[PDB]
Amino acid sequence: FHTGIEIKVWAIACFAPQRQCTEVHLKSFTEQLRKISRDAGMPIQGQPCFCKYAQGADSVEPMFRHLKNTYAGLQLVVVILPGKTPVYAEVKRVGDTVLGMATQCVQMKNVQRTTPQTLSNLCLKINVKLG
Amino acid sequence: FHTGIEIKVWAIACFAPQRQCTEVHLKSFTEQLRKISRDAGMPIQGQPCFCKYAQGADSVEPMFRHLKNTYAGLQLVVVILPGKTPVYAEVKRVGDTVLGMATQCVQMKNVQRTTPQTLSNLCLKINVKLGG
Amino acid sequence: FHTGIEIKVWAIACFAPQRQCTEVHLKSFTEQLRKISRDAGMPIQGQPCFCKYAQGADSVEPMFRHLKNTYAGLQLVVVILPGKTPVYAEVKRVGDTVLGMATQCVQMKNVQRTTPQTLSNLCLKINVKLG
Ligand SMILES: O=c1ccn([C@@H]2O[C@H](COP(=O)(O)O)[C@@H](O)[C@H]2O)c(=O)[nH]1
Ligand SMILES: O=c1ccn([C@@H]2O[C@H](COP(=O)(O)O)[C@@H](O)[C@H]2O)c(=O)[nH]1
Ligand SMILES: O=c1ccn([C@@H]2O[C@H](COP(=O)(O)O)[C@@H](O)[C@H]2O)c(=O)[nH]1
Repeated sequence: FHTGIEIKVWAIACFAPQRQCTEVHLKSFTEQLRKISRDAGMPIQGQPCFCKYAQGADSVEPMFRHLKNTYAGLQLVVVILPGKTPVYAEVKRVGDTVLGMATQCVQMKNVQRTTPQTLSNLCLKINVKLG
Repeated sequence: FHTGIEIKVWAIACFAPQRQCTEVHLKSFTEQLRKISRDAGMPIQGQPCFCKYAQGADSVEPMFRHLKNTYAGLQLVVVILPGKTPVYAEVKRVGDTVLGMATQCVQMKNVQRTTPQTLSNLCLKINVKLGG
Repeated sequence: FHTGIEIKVWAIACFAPQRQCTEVHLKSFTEQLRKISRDAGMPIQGQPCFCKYAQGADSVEPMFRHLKNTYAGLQLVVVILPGKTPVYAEVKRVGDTVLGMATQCVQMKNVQRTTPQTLSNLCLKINVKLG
């Protein structure tokens, strides 16, 4: 576990349908993630700079290019996925290989229904990536 | 207060549920405890040899017997408790009077959110128990 | 894979229609699951303490509160679903975020006709949840 991470600039890209994963689900998930990440000493600080819905792997690269060009110092994009989807492989291709932007994927189900254990799982994955 | 302590073999036993004291809490607490104990000349070294959840006073003795048999040279078990619990008296009965195993209890609120002052409080207790 | 799990108190809630997933299908599935779980060293011990049909997402919260209020030490509710259904999200809403009750869902088609591979699939998922 890496100490000293501070996530100041971060975004949400929700590829799950808004009807399943609504804005108030995203906001409640955000506040719970902020609380546990701060308590664990890897604070995800502030609201996300960007939080939008998209659909389809074909929307990943245009969205991620916009994010990279628009938010200097963006440190992480949290990517919400509707279960098993080609969006995952495209997010990793665009983020890790095309553009060089850290992404952390999370299942829609764990945003719809947050629990401490799944938030913890997510923080540990983010810690590996950013530490 | 004793200088020159080195805690090389140590375990974590968490008797609060994972939903209350999650894996990221345990790992962050471990790393913060390693850092301050090293700076204060009583380093708790490395990763714990064992870090598991259990529930209820009845689980204490089998777990501690397992620990004593499995990890030779075990110097300390850090025991995470939710607060007041019968598990505390049983930890001390088994560790202090049955198996001769050092234990240090800590409340989950100070694992969920560490601070320098509460980690210092805990290191002072550990130093009393193990110094010398 | 976790060793040392023993499932002593568990329930079945069947949201699939009885005319598709009958009592003999449920008993067969139960007994086959018990045998393979023992093979694998995660014995599901005893018959379920409760095995009933349920109709609709509206039945989830009343039934799960009834289970919590009636069976001390309940470890798992195995939930049989008729394919894709809103019942799934409600089961997880109640179990994971209201009452703190472990649930394992299974598709009705794999209760109507079990195979060792689908029983194994289910055992692995239970093992992760309870481990
Ligand atoms: O199709 C997929 C593939 C992975 N995932 C999730 O992505 C997560 C891994 O994301 P990561 O590689 O950014 O760490 C993991 O929790 C998977 O469950 C999906 O939701 N859908
Ligand atoms: O039932 C109890 C008793 C003590 N404790 C805590 O145990 C700590 C002392 O542990 P110790 O005896 O191992 O030094 C102290 O911080 C108490 O707050 C509990 O959490 N529960
Ligand atoms: O609407 C749904 C959603 C999931 N399921 C099944 O639920 C299972 C997942 O259950 P779990 O989340 O309890 O592990 C998986 O086998 C899915 O196919 C349904 O049968 N219907």
